[PDB]
Amino acid sequence: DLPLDPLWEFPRDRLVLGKPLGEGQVVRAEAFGMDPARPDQASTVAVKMLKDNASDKDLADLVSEMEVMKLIGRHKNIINLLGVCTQEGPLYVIVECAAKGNLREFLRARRPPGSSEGPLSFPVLVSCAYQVARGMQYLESRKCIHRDLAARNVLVTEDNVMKIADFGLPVKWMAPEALFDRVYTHQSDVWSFGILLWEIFTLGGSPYPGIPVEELFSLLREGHRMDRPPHCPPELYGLMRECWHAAPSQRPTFKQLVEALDKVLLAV
Ligand SMILES: *CCC(=O)N[C@H]1CCOC[C@H]1Nc1ncc2cc(-c3c(Cl)c(OC)cc(OC)c3Cl)ccc2n1
Repeated sequence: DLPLDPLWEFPRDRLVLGKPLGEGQVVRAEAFGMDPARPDQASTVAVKMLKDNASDKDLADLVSEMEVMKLIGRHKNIINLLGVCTQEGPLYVIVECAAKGNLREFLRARRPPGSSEGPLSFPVLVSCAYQVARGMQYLESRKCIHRDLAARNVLVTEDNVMKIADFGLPVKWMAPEALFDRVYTHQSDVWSFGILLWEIFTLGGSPYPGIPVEELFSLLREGHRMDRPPHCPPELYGLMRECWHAAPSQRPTFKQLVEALDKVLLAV
């Protein structure tokens, strides 16, 4: 028995559920009048709900995620909360559905064969990174630490807009202070962003490729980092490397990443 939030409650009978998207449940669905300024207009959305096997605590976690998404509020470059169903029936949390899946798969699927030019230009790739940096700057301004930023946790819209996912609630993405000291800050997220930038300019590459998940720590400690990937401009590699300074205070801020990437896009 949960409160009725008049800012968020959406009628349970305007929500037509569809095929599962992922188990543990999340279900795609048609929503009628998610935009109250076109209230017969239908839209595809994603709906999180509990599986019948779920404890007192599993309900608490879905409640807190719904509550944190309300508090963080709306931005173009995150998965936005759209509505909830809390009354006389199971708890539904309704959010944006992105047609083209996660950014890792978007890029892999758009690999050209061998040495040929692929549909993803330098500016589109820099734009991807720009949009992720703007999303993270927003989440940081609302006191949200992601803790797991990676191309698999960014989703892509029908219009190729980047949307950070799973910010409500992977050693090769983690800052040294997060690996050894279990310390997560905004600057930890900046390390991860560096890794995500590498992923973008390798079109969805597996970071530290070859290198076993047990040799990494020693390579980082000795001051080793991934090499510049083929065809990546030095300006972009230098941003990755700045992200991978050992000292968190020497990494750029998301604000500075937004400015640097902005400068590159203006220069096209
Ligand atoms: C929209 C059509 C469709 O079915 N798209 C699929 C394409 C391939 O990838 C899976 C589907 N897309 C998609 N889009 C958005 C999703 C959002 C969530 C999600 C997130 Cl990211 C979230 O972040 C805080 C919170 C919640 O619920 C509280 C949810 Cl449901 C999950 C899956 C998504 N899949």
